Amino acid sequence: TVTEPVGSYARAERPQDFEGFVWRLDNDGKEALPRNFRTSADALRAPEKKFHLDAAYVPSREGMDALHISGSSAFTPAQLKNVAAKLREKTAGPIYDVDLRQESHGYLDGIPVSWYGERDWANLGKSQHEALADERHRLHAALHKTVYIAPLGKHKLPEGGEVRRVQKVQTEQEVAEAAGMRYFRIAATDHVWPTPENIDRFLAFYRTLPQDAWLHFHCEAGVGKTTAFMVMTDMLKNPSVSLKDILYRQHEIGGFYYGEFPIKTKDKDSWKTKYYREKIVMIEQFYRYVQENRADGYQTPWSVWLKSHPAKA
Ligand SMILES: [Cl-]
Ligand SMILES: [Cl-]
Repeated sequence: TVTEPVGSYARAERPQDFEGFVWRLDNDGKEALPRNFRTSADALRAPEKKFHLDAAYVPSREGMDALHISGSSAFTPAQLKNVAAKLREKTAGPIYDVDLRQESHGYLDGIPVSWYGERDWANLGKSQHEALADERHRLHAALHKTVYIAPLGKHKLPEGGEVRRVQKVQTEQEVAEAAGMRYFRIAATDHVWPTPENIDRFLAFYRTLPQDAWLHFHCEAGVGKTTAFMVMTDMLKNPSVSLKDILYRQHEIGGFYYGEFPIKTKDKDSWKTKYYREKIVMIEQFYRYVQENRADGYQTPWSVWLKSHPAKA
C-alpha cells in the first residue's frame, strides 16, 4: 500500500507552505521574442555538456517537418504577436497557444505577471477548476488597485521592480486571441512531472486537433513542462521513432534532455533532484503508453493505464 505512486511524488508536498506572495514579472519585454523560442522545423545543434550526450550522434528527422510544434518561455502581448507571425509563415492551420501554467497569471497594464509562491507552487494541489478560479479572482481584484510587480533575484525573492495602479487587466486567453491564436490551458505545476489529469486533458485535446494544427507550448521559463509536452506530442505523432531520437532531437532544437544524465544540483536546489529522476522514469513510461495503446486508438486513457501499469523508481 503506497501513498503516492511514481509520477505523483509532488502530491506529498504541502500546498499551504508555498502560497503566493507577490506578482512576479514573467518577462521584461525587451526582446522581440520570448526566451527559448524553438520549432520542430529548426536545425539541430550540439547538445549541452551537462547532459553527457553523444554529440556525434545524428538523430532521425523522421516526422519533424510534419510535427508542427514549438515552445518558448512566458511572454508579453507584443512578443506573442511576433511568435504568431513567425509561425503563420510556416503553416495555414490554426495556431494554438498551449498554456501549461498552473500558477495564476495574466497581464496588468500589458505586463505579463504571475502570482508567485515559493517554487512557483502557489496553486499546488488545486484542481484545474480551482486554479483558474483563483486566477480569475486575483486578476479582477487587481483592477484599479495598487500592485507591486518585481522580477525575482536573490534566492528567488523580489528584487526591485515597480509599483503601479492597474488600469487594465487581461487573461492569456484574451492576449492569445489578440495575436490570432487559439487557446488551450493545462494547469501543470512547475518543476514536476505533469499529473495524470494534466496528460488526460492534453490527450483528449490532441485527438480533436485538425491535421494542420500547430501547437505552441509554453511555461514560465519554457524548458521543463514545455519540453515534456513537446516530447509527448512528438511520440504520439511519430510513434515509429525511437525514444533516443525523440529525446535527442527535442533537446537539440533547444529543449531539455529528458533521458538519463548526471543530475548535478546546488545545495539550495537539492529538492529538485528527485523530481528530475521521477520525470526520467515517467518519460519512458509515457513512451510505453504510446507504443502499447496506439493500435486500438488509445481506448484506455493515460491515467487509467498508468494505474494498472505503474512505473518503478
Ligand atoms: Cl474542483
Ligand atoms: Cl517546469
